[PDB]
Amino acid sequence: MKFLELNKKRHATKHFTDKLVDPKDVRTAIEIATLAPSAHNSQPWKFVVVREKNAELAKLAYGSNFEQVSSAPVTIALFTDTDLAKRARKIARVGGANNFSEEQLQYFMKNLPAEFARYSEQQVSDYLALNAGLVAMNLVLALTDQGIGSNIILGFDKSKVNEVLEIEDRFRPELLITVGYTDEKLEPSYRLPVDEIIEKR
Amino acid sequence: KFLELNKKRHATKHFTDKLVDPKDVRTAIEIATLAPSAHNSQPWKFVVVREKNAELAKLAYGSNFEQVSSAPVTIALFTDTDLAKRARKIARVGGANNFSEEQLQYFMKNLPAEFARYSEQQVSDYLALNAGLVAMNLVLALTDQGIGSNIILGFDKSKVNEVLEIEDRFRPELLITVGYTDEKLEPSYRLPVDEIIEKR
Ligand SMILES: Cc1cc2nc3c(=O)[nH]c(=O)nc-3n(C[C@H](O)[C@H](O)[C@H](O)COP(=O)(O)O)c2cc1C
Ligand SMILES: Cc1cc2nc3c(=O)[nH]c(=O)nc-3n(C[C@H](O)[C@H](O)[C@H](O)COP(=O)(O)O)c2cc1C
Repeated sequence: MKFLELNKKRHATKHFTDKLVDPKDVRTAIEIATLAPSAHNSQPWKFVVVREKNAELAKLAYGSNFEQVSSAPVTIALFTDTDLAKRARKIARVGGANNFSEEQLQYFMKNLPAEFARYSEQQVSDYLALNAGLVAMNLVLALTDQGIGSNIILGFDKSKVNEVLEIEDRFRPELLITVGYTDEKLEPSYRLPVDEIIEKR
Repeated sequence: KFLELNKKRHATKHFTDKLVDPKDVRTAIEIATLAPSAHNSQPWKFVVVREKNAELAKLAYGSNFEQVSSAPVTIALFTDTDLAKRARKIARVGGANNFSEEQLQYFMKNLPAEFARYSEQQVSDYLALNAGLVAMNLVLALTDQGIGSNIILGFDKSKVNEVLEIEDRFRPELLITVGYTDEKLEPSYRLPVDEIIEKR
């Protein structure tokens, strides 16, 4: 019904008008987006709202991503926390006894980190990438709900992003999300027929 | 009213006996896959488990065992580890009816070439992220239909293909239990927004 309607108006936006994007709207969209579930409720994410370093950042984008990042009034660099033990502890420290029982606090302070310590490098890397996908989706929908266009960009030079945006190396860049109002009518892109991608077991 | 939809999505762990209509599951999946994906590669497979649940449940760790046993449906979400094959599938199925000359060549030639250059980790991260995008959309789609869900990462990935009889080309990403909920759930904790935002 109404969620279908939201989805039909989300498009990959590549050309933006000059209309200003209100930081109150960006903050709201991000606050809705983080209601997203995450494995362990680890919420291992950091949103870097770029309004000043856009031209610099754009030099890291490949092909036509260069023009998208240069023009977009806002780009949100989505980072994930590669120190999953510190991320669990952060949740315990910030939430505290006002949000958590003693059992829950021990879990985030000690149990969970002990679990994370036994993850392979691929397990960690997949975990962060997956949780970034969950929240990135919620974010673009939240923007769309406010009438704001966006595009998720993976074609950029991840190795320079921390340096350019002055973010601790503990955080790795996952995605750039350009944010702005759209200067062109767009058509829905192709999706496989649903019965093509469903299996019954 | 997206804020409101989000506020009614919860991690649901105990379900009522109300049946889950296969039509609703199909519809939620159809909406979910409106999700964007990198390159529009849409590298997903949704395995709707209605008959093999008890056996699937043995692969799920700790408290997840009971969720997978109890849920009237679990959707096992797989990604396509053969991305060149996925690109060419899109081109085959979509065809001339959906794609221009240039678009067809992009999916049959250019895209598989790009995929060939990715490291093993890059490929793993690509499938994981795309799974997260669509899993989020599925879970909201279900919510919008009054249906509860929980995403489960705590399961034995090495045995899911054998148990569910799914070709090894596809790798299990997540189990998503689906059913109507039997308890008042309160929202779980989220960090204050100004704690997860930097300005640059
Ligand atoms: C990727 C992911 C993996 C999850 N894995 C499990 C799990 O294995 N066992 C479980 O009981 N819940 C699992 N969940 C549920 C989370 O604990 C839950 O979504 C989180 O605590 C946030 O609370 P909320 O969903 O009510 O907002 C998982 C959720 C996500 C998104
Ligand atoms: C994970 C992901 C990565 C993407 N990377 C790029 C990119 O590198 N460059 C670009 O121009 N668009 C990028 N996009 C846009 C995709 O091409 C687009 O989302 C996809 O074709 C689906 O189209 P739609 O969102 O309009 O439905 C990306 C989208 C996703 C979700």
